[PDB]
Amino acid sequence: ITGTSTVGVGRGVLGDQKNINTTYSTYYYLQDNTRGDGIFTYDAKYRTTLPGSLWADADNQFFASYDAPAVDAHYYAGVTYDYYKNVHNRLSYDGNNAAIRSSVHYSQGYNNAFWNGSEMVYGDGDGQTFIPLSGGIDVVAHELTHAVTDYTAGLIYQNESGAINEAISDIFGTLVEFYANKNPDWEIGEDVYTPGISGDSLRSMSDPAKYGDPDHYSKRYTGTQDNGGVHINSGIINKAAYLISQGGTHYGVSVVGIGRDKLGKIFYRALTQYLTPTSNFSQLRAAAVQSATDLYGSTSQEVASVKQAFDAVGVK
Ligand SMILES: [Ca+2]
Ligand SMILES: [Ca+2]
Ligand SMILES: [Ca+2]
Ligand SMILES: [Ca+2]
Ligand SMILES: [Zn+2]
Repeated sequence: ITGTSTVGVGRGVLGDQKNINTTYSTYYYLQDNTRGDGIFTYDAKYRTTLPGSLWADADNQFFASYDAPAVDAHYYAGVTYDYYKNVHNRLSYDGNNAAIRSSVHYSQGYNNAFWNGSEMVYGDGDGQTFIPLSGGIDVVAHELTHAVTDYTAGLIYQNESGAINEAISDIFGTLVEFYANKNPDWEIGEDVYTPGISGDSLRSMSDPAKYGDPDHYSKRYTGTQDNGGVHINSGIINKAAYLISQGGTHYGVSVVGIGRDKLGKIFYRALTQYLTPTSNFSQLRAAAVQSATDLYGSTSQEVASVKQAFDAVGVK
């Protein structure tokens, strides 16, 4: 909508107060003019027709419990935008400042969040398995990272390329959580998962096996469920990325950790320069090795650590 850029205030899903960039034209809309060609948040009104209505508010105050999911979707989209721009020199998901659109209040009791090819969509959860999913910065950044992948490598969402596509989103979702630096960790979705249970999440990158996911190639899922195990076999790549960053000895193989910033550089470069729609795990290892070589040199610690990390998870 055409109008002036304004600044509202509200509470997110977890009760935290924050400012949001809005736009004024009769009503105050969830439209942030300060990033690229805009970030726009819509209300799906418990339906599944998308996008819904651009979020409109009478007073620029967003403290109602109904407001909370939209506050977070909008705000964490902005944080994710800032991460790609400031860290990777990437302007929005297409690299050309595409508008970022999100809808909240999708369906009723919907325990999930996803990128539908054009926009973000967040359920409210059923209050037991999930609370509104946009309250998780790693969830927001995970799903926005699928948009980045769709415009770059184009990793097909099935089997190994699919598990890489998933891992890439867990990796950058986690790096975005560390960037924002509020209770960061190497698990996925903990802030919105199971309000009654402390310390759990959907997935762990540091120990995929915690939730039954493989942490080694010899444990790969080879069946047909979950598009050939895209959320299952990602554990193997997640563990490798965790090792590259933090270090550790995994099945007898020692890895020297090089830290989060370098992990982010190597994997962004693999994503955007080397990976293709059909890349398998072994091809990911070669892309990551070539990326680390471009960035730090062929004899570097960084290259040696990438090789050790993939050795540790059985990927040659
Ligand atoms: Ca209001
Ligand atoms: Ca966290
Ligand atoms: Ca997390
Ligand atoms: Ca929980
Ligand atoms: Zn995903």
